[PDB]
Amino acid sequence: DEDETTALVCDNGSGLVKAGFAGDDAPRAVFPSIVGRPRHQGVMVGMGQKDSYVGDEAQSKRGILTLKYPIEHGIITNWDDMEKIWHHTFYNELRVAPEEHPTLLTEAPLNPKANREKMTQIMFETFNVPAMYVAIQAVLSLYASGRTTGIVLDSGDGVTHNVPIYEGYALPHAIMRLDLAGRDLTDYLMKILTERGYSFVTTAEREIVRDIKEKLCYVALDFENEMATAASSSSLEKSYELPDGQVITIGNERFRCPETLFQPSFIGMESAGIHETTYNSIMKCDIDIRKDLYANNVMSGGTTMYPGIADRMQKEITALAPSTMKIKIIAPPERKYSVWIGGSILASLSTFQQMWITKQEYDEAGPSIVHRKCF
Amino acid sequence: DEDETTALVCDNGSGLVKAGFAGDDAPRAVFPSIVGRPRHQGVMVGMGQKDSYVGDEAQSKRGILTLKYPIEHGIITNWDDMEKIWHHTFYNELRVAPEEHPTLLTEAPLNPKANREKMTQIMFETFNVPAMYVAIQAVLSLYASGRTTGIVLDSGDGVTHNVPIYEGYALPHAIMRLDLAGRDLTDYLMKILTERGYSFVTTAEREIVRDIKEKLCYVALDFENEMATAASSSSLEKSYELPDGQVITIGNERFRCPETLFQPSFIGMESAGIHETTYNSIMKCDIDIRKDLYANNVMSGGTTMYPGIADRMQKEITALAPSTMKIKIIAPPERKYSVWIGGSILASLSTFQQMWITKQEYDEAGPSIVHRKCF
Amino acid sequence: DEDETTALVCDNGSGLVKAGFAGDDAPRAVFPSIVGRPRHQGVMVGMGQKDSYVGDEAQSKRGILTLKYPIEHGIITNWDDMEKIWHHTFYNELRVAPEEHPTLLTEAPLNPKANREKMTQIMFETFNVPAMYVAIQAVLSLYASGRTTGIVLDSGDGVTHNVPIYEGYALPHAIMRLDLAGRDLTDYLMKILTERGYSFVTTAEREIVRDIKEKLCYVALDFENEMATAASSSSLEKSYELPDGQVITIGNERFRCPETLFQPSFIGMESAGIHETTYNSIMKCDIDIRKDLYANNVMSGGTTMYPGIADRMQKEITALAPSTMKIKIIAPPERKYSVWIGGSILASLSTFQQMWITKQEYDEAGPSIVHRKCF
Amino acid sequence: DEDETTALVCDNGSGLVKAGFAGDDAPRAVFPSIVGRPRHQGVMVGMGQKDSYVGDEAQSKRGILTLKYPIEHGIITNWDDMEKIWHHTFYNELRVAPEEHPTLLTEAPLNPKANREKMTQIMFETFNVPAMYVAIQAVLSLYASGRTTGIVLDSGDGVTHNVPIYEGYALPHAIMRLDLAGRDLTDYLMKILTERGYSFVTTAEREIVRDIKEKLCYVALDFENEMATAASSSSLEKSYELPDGQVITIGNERFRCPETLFQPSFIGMESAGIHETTYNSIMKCDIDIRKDLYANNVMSGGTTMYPGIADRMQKEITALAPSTMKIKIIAPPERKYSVWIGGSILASLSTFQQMWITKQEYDEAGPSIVHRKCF
Amino acid sequence: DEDETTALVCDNGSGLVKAGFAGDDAPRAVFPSIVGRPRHQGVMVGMGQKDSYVGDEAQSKRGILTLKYPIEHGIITNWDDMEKIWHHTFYNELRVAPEEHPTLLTEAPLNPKANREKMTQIMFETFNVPAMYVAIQAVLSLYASGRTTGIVLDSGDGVTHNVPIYEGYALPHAIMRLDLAGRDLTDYLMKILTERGYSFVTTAEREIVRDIKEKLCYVALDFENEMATAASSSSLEKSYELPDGQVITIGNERFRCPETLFQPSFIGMESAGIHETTYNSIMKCDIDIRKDLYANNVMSGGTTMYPGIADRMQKEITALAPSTMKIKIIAPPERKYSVWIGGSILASLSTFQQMWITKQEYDEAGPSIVHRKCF
Ligand SMILES: Nc1ncnc2c1ncn2[C@@H]1O[C@H](COP(=O)(O)OP(=O)(O)O)[C@@H](O)[C@H]1O
Ligand SMILES: Nc1ncnc2c1ncn2[C@@H]1O[C@H](COP(=O)(O)OP(=O)(O)O)[C@@H](O)[C@H]1O
Ligand SMILES: Nc1ncnc2c1ncn2[C@@H]1O[C@H](COP(=O)(O)OP(=O)(O)O)[C@@H](O)[C@H]1O
Ligand SMILES: Nc1ncnc2c1ncn2[C@@H]1O[C@H](COP(=O)(O)OP(=O)(O)O)[C@@H](O)[C@H]1O
Ligand SMILES: Nc1ncnc2c1ncn2[C@@H]1O[C@H](COP(=O)(O)OP(=O)(O)O)[C@@H](O)[C@H]1O
Ligand SMILES: [Mg+2]
Ligand SMILES: [Mg+2]
Ligand SMILES: [Mg+2]
Ligand SMILES: [Mg+2]
Ligand SMILES: [Mg+2]
Repeated sequence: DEDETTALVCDNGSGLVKAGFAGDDAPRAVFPSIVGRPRHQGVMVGMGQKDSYVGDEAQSKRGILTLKYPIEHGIITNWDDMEKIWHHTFYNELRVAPEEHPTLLTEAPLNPKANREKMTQIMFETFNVPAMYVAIQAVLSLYASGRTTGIVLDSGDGVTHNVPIYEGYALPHAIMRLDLAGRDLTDYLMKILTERGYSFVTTAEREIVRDIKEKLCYVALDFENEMATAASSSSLEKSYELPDGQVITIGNERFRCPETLFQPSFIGMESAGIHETTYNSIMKCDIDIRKDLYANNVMSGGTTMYPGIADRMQKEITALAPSTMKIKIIAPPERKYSVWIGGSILASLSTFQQMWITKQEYDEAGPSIVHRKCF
Repeated sequence: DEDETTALVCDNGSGLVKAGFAGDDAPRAVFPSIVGRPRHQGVMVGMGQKDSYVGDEAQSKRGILTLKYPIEHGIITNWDDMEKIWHHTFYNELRVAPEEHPTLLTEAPLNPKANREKMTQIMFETFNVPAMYVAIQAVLSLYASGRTTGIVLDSGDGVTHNVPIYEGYALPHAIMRLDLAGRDLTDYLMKILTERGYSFVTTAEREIVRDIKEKLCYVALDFENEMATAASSSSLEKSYELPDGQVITIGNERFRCPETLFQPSFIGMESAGIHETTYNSIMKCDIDIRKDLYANNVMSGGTTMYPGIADRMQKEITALAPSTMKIKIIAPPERKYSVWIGGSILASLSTFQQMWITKQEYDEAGPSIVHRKCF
Repeated sequence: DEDETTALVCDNGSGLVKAGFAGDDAPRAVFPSIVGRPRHQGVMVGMGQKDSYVGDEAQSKRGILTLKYPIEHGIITNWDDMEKIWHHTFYNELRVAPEEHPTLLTEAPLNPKANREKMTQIMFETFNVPAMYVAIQAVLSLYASGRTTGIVLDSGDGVTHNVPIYEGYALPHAIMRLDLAGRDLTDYLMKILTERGYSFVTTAEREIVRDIKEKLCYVALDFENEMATAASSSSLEKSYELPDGQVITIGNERFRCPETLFQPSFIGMESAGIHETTYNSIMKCDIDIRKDLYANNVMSGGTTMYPGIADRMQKEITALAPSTMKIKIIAPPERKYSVWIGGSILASLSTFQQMWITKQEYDEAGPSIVHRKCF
Repeated sequence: DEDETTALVCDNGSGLVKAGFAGDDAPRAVFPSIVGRPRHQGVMVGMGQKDSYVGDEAQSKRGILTLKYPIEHGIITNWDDMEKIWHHTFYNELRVAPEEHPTLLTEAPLNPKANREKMTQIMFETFNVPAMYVAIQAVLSLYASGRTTGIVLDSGDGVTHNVPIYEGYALPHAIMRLDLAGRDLTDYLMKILTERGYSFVTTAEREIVRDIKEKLCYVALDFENEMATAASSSSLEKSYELPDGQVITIGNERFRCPETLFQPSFIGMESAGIHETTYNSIMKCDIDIRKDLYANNVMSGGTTMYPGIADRMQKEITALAPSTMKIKIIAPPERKYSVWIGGSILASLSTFQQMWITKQEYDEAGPSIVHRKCF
Repeated sequence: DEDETTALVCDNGSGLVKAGFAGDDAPRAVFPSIVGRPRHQGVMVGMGQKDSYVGDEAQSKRGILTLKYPIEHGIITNWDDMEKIWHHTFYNELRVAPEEHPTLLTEAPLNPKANREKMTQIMFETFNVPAMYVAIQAVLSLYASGRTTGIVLDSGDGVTHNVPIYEGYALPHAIMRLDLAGRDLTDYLMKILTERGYSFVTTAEREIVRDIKEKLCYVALDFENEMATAASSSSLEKSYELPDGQVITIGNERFRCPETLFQPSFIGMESAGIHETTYNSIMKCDIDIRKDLYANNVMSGGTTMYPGIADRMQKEITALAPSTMKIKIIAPPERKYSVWIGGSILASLSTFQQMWITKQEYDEAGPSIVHRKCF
């Protein structure tokens, strides 16, 4: 802390929560965010008569308690129950009071106005923040790696982004709030397993099936060929183990799951497509300036990690876009941390002290002000 | 038969088997499907030294022989032993060879892939089907009553469906394979009887307790009030008789049994709820097109018959769904026969001859093909 | 005999012996089985210096020689001395060698294992049986009258049975080896006579008092009333004559003697009761299947003949068992012959030739084998 | 007693009664529970003209008086006559009035509702309990040994349990009220002795044959091999002595008796099987959480003591359950006392004072309330 | 007498009569019971012209008057003539009127019903008994010596008993009315004397020969050896004197006479045997309870006194009965008085006043009532 407090940073992405102090490599503490209640009554009293919350222990005990995601698609529907997640985050992982160290809140772009004003009140009023700013998901990634120019994609468990940013300026013509996420992607996985005869349907049950994809999955550069080849032989079949109960085998569904990200045709919505999506945003920008963006494409966030993301993405973007154009995915191994890390850099980079807002100003001004001055 | 054979239809639901010829009102022969063996040895020889199978006679003699359901949750685990059920159905009830008259097989949606390919081989190879198609449970109901547009629910002894179908098209976003059934519902009944001091636990024993619910049961429009009122007085108590052994009385447990269908909270799983379930499927459809579905809701199948199913279902759907919306259950007195009857209409409706598959094509193509072209 | 020998059948019940050839109405020769020695020495030599055995002549000469029952409660304690009974039976009544014509042995169920294995050796080794099978008392009755389904009671001079048999199968949950018999019943008679001032105590003496009951006795539908009414007047008193010595009169003890069969309370053991006993066996059967047994109750054997057995048995079974249930005693006038006759039917009913066992197989296998394959 | 009374605990299992004060090692007084009347009249008057009850002295004098078990399968059919057992227990063994020291009642789970409400009235009204709670058999075991997590089996003389409990919570999906017990197991023993030629049939007679098994019996890890080996030689035969009358020898039936517990196939019911039974309960639990239960299996109660219970149980559970899974029986030498001891811990563990119920509350509320708040 | 009369007790065994007042050591007056008439006419008149009766004087004058035993085997055949015996007993030995002091009648168990009802009338009507009870021979012995538990044998001049009694209760399964007595035993003596050339045959003649056995006799532990040894030498021969007429010598027949009691093989009836008899009664009792009876065997009555009764009885009971069992004869030197003395104790032991019956009750009720309430 010293004479002047460090900059506390909190990710609050959608399902995964990242927290910590001023610009520091890797977040101080990471844990999934859930806060449900136990399914039914237990005979014992006073030994286990206490609620399981905020992942971690609650996360470990999946079977007894149903887990609920407080926020969907980067939108907080739960609100009040969610606040405890921050409550747990501040005391424990950080073990610091909200009023002392300034914290950077992170909010997904193009979401209801209410979420940002109300979020401020919860943190600002209940926690009397010493200094705070509602951050934008896509911008922070740029601060980290990828220099200061390019297009960033941060598909997550609830929300995905594709915002074009040139130099110190970013054009708002094609932000692209696609209704896709690793979470719902997981659901598709649950439905397809029926193919293998496995059935999963519950909050904890979903948790177990979730990650299976992380461990097992291929983007497949030529997709079409993959189904015809994988179906032909075991090759990519391999195996995985399901906790105690059984041993599951991820047939050729192992590579088809990732495609919905690329073309929701399988899921059922033709609204967007990753190779088709990244392209539209870049087109709705100055025709003269796109070269800097084509070669500055950087993928950071969830699903980005997915095995071979850059590979399929790379070939497709080239197909639709004109030749003689240099296109790169600049996908870093440290990706997925852009939101917290990049944000941390901005927070404790001094000379940027004025942008942060605190007590007094907000009290004299309407909740609209906190939302104002943000972009 | 004539110059060209009629269309033989076979339900093969899960526990109840329906069979017959081309689109004919009501199925030709109905009987429960079981095929277990006698519990122990009998001294007599040659007079009773023959196995009791395929319900009917086997069904009548419940005490001496344990009955097993060859398929659970619309999933065939037994496979080979089950085939005799069809064997008995073909010779006796229909008394027609499998090679001559074309038959429509019925299969529950979102089940293991293996069931459909393997089922084909058994019927296709062992019976050399002249023509056949693996049907879908939910679709056939629409063909019968309810016009050509709406949402159908066919809760059965093993599997339940809630698939939204608009016009000649159906959206696959929320089929809903709930893990509920009249059968397991029966088990709950067996456990609650302990309340009255009655104990039942065996295949035949379950059979007797099974149907008791059919004879005695109320959905209860306001449930909460029912326990408080029914417990207060005898009113709904009435009575029932148990074969020779005693006379049982279905206390206030008479109306509580049906609720688990509505809210498995009592059974112990919070995954689904009828009023909550039907709603989710409709929501996961085009926001603009839902009105046709709200007013075209039709319930056909087991448990649907349950006294007052439409009543409780009706009021609850209206509560969660927005006002000014017209919702109906279009529950027909002939329901439960949609699978066979509706199917029969499709089978012998001509101009649909090409969809049916037969010998030669399958032999030249992999078992995958029979599974293919189906949806 | 012809090219292939007929089926010789031997009852060997407990005190009464029945023998004969293949399924023939009524047994070839009947006589009580005893084989004791003369009480003391006679002066004459060579004219009467020969032992009196195997009833008949020995039976006629009761005073000079004490008679012993080789088997008690269907259990052979004497063993070796008993074999002569068969010896006499084979040569004389049947006048056929044991090695030629195949014979069916009869054994009481739930008795020591030794009796059946040892019995085989005596007949199998000493007599080299051409073919034989150790039969079960209760089963044979079913073959005769009573169809193929029901419960049979064969109370005898040593052993009684109550085995429930459904169709070609019989459940072993409640065979019921009650420790009751007409013989010991006789003893009760001897003790009660003291009431009338008559004293009997010896093997021959017991023989005379035995049968008296057969000639004089009433089951009494309302028992309680009988003692109060019979004591009031002579009515049922009537009379009987005792060979030469005196003329006895069977007071009201005439109807009380049969009750001990129904309730050994008088004899002194509360273990079983006929009305209470038949009921327990049926209850320990499938709850669903009991109706066939209630209406198929058939009494065959000793004491069954007793005057009015069906009458008292009839009303009582109805009292404890639930109403609306049809119960019958199906007591045939030819009863008591079920063991031999029914058995004879099974023996010479062909197509049942494989079950019979003979020389060679037993020699190569242990005595346990003869016991095995039996049930 | 002091200023505040200690916690009196009463087992009331089914045949064996345990009683005592607040959480104390081993129960204060143990004795079997029976309360029958003498078989017949004795000439002497005023010296022995007094009834023999509540085991102990009554138990010692088995021949003269028939003993009846007031409760079967954890179900009280006798009710009123049974109350004296508690009457004897309170005065004598404890020698304390029911109104002063609070007592914990023990009731078998999944039994008629009436037993728990009526039991309360008898103790609550007739004894005006200062404080009481109707306990659950399975839960208490957990409190003692086995930590706070696992699956417990407490097979007894009338009722058996297999309830899965995780942490301070227990799932009710598979409690498993198997219709098995040490008592009925004894009956099987009585029927098989006929093999050795020994006959037993009466309340006292049963008592003598009962315990014989305790003294002589083997679970047999490979069963099949045991019959083939034991029959081959005397080895396991050994010997036992029957009071005065004779000396019995427990042939190879010594190890077969325990199997019916494992597979009632011998008894005649295929409803359950120990290795098959423990498995089903664990399966009907969260798929993710079962590891804690597999390694936390603890057997406490009757028949559990049976020689080698853990051995056979151990290998079989491992066979059907998937590999790589750690399974233990955590069978303690002090087992069988879990019901009383574990219960005593809960009773006198303070901070659990509110759960106990007393006078006033029950009087103002219906008997349903005492049943309510229990689980 | 005082304000309330003492309890008069009358043995009336069979040949010997015992009489007296309330529980007093040793009977007040003892004398054999006979009442015959003089053989022929005497010339003298008025000096000896009076009948000789009721033993004593009549007994002294054996030659002139033939003596008749009014009762045989504990059965009164004479009836009317016998009453004078009581007539003489009441006036003379007791010198008290029958109406004043209450008296206890003694009756042998398992005798004709008539003897007990008719006996009541004679005493009750002719004597108007102030209070009376028909006692049982065997029970009274227990009251005296031998505690309250055991088996008693009271072989007498006409009747013998072997009734097992446990605690205040006695089981009726094997009372054992053996047809043996010291009297008939005497006859055997008369016949064997022919061996020595002595002839005796008349009522008085029998009296003289009777007692000779009392004075001279050995039970002989090894019997067989005794004939072989005694015949070898004079040893046991010794001598006796016959009144005036001659001096007889009891050769080796001295020890053989007692054996018939043990085995009537010599007399001619194989019905019973002392060592074999005591054993059967104990066996026909609860198998579990026999130990108390084996060690509580007590012999009281006639022939019991016989020299060495306990010796032979002791070794033999041990031979047939299983080892490790403690058996005793608890034969008291005061035995033979159990019937009167033991009875007297019961009579004047107060609190047992209700059992006694008197005038009024019997008059209003049938003679059957006096017989009723007795056991
Ligand atoms: N290495 C990985 N492989 C596959 N999927 C991943 C991987 N890492 C994260 N994910 C998925 O990314 C989603 C969350 O992404 P992310 O954007 O990083 O979190 P947040 O939005 O909370 O900041 C989840 O559905 C998760 O399963
Ligand atoms: N009229 C009825 N009332 C209550 N339950 C019924 C009724 N008819 C059928 N059921 C229940 O419905 C289930 C089988 O339903 P169904 O779907 O019609 O058969 P299937 O799946 O074999 O085609 C059973 O559990 C049965 O008990
Ligand atoms: N007609 C009858 N009336 C009374 N008792 C009879 C009659 N017939 C046979 N009994 C009795 O039945 C007993 C023998 O019965 P049974 O079973 O027929 O013979 P077994 O066991 O030798 O085959 C005897 O005690 C006999 O006295
Ligand atoms: N050590 C033992 N060996 C074999 N059986 C035993 C042993 N201990 C108890 N049993 C049996 O367990 C049964 C009673 O068990 P338990 O559950 O402990 O009593 P309760 O149900 O009354 O609490 C009886 O059938 C008894 O014979
Ligand atoms: N001391 C004795 N020695 C041998 N025999 C005796 C003795 N005392 C009595 N007896 C015989 O016992 C018989 C009468 O026995 P008891 O039972 O005592 O008399 P009661 O039946 O009249 O009561 C007579 O035959 C008598 O001779
Ligand atoms: Mg993110
Ligand atoms: Mg169906
Ligand atoms: Mg018979
Ligand atoms: Mg217990
Ligand atoms: Mg006497």
